Amino acid sequence: MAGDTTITIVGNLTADPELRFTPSGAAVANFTVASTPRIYQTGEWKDGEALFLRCNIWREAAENVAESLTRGARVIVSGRLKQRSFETREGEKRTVIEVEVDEIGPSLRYATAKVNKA
Amino acid sequence: MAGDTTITIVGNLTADPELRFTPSGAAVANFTVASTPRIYQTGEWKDGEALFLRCNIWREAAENVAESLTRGARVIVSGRLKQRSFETREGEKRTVIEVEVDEIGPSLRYATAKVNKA
Amino acid sequence: MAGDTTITIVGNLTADPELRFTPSGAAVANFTVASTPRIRQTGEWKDGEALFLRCNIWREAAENVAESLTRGARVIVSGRLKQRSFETREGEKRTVIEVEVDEIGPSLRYATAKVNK
Amino acid sequence: MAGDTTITIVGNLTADPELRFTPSGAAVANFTVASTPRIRQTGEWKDGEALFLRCNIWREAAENVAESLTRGARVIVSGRLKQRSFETREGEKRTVIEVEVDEIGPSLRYATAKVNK
Repeated sequence: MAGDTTITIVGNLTADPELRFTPSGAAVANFTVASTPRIYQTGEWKDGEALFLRCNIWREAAENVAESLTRGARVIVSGRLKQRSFETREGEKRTVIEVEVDEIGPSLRYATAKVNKA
Repeated sequence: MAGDTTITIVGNLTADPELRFTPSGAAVANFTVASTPRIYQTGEWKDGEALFLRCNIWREAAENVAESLTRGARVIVSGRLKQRSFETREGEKRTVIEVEVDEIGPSLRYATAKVNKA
Repeated sequence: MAGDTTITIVGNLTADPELRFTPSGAAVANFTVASTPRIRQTGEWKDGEALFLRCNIWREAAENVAESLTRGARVIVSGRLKQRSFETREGEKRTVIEVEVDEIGPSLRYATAKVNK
Repeated sequence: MAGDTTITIVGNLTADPELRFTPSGAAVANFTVASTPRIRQTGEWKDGEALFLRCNIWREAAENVAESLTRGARVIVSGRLKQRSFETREGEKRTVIEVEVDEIGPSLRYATAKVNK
């Protein structure tokens, strides 16, 4: 089976993708996708509950992300959910759900892109 | 558009679905779905990083859940992700991602069910 | 990073599942799910165009399915999409898109069910 | 709770997008995405059966798409599935499953792109 739990999110980047490198020399980009849904007999529609999702994406992919996308860029993200743990100074278990990004791209819904393949 | 961020999860219930009722008299069931993925040239496959996901489901749906599913039942869940906030005694912002369940069912992958419609 | 195109579908079975057996022993169920969305000032939300999808499930699940489910039953399905290239009486090719079902269950949205392992 | 059956698809465009215009003013792009999975002791993982899906996108996105993308380009797509009932030269009906695209972008898995709003 390999029931990796998959998700697709659409939204905007809270800020420029943070790019870092591990002990092992490997690349990583961190960024948070903020999704805003919408809901309808209210006259017009309305906005909705904003959802911030932290995103991790590794290696060559990550450099591409870093040098293509800015604060506020609207993107579309396919990936897997991961549960990270860590502790407070006082030893409290904290957990966050994060996204392991498999594919990501800018969204031509409201814009145009120039594709540089390889 | 109405970009509500959707997800499908498969896994087991950590324990019997907790059923409660609001001020307003409304029903709610709480339960946590634990997903276990798998990953392959290791000889055989292997298990993987377990993912606990807390789940909320409201109203008539909720009673149905409550009186159909037990600790450990393997289920399949379609729904939307929500970001809840709350604070520690000391005023720390804590956030959890939870699931608003739209459809759920037992999984005939390993079992049989008796359907009682209405 | 593999890439079978996954899908989740919710709807009603059109008919009692069709459970066959290969000479080579193994079990096979087939069926079809009608996803009827309830997605213009007239009320709140009224049916609109159903979608029908041939599903293929195999092995022990298939038995379990056939045994449990029933024309009309409401189900949730997680599968992958597959093209299978058909061949008509007249000829041509006539390719069609179908669903390798990974998991399936009856929806407790409008129903109870008792379970059996 | 609506219920258009949503899908996400990743693959390569088979051809330069086809951008038309309705007499009634409006824009329409059409194209087709080849989802090629890379999902038996021989290595690690080798191509295997592609899946091809006719996509329909509309309005301003369509312009934006046509303008930005290119035969061969790798894309991510979020859409809903629709049956549209066809009609062949010989007759019959010949129904086919397609994709109302909601969002689409080029994948930065193997590429850079500069963006323009």
